[PDB]
Amino acid sequence: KVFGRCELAAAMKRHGLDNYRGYSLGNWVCAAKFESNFNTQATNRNTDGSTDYGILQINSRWWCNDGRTPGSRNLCNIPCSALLSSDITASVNCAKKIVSDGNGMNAWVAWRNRCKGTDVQAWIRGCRL
Ligand SMILES: [Cl-]
Ligand SMILES: [Cl-]
Ligand code: NA
Repeated sequence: KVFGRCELAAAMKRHGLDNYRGYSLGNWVCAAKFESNFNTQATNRNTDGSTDYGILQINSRWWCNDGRTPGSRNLCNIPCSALLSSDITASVNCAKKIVSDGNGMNAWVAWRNRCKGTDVQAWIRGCRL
């Protein structure tokens, strides 16, 4: 599923991401835009043989099991394919664990490089929340 900007903002707000660990909704929408272009089916292979999955590009070395990242952990306790669903519940629940692990949203390279320090509220402007 390819979300619209406001559709995703509303879905994320319902799942508890607005101000989760102090990150306003605009941060999460900005990260999803540049991580996956709002596409739940996005996958990208990393150099080290791990793969990033879904709308927030969650990495198989630490967070989900894809059966092909040797010596990886599965801290979110899910198969990585669950992160590609049109239902973002699995992605959001895993993201809450990642952002709580000490490094905040710096875990997402695109957030660090393209959202951090910008006017992220622009990403929810005009939406009905
Ligand atoms: Cl915001
Ligand atoms: Cl933080
Ligand atoms: Na894994």
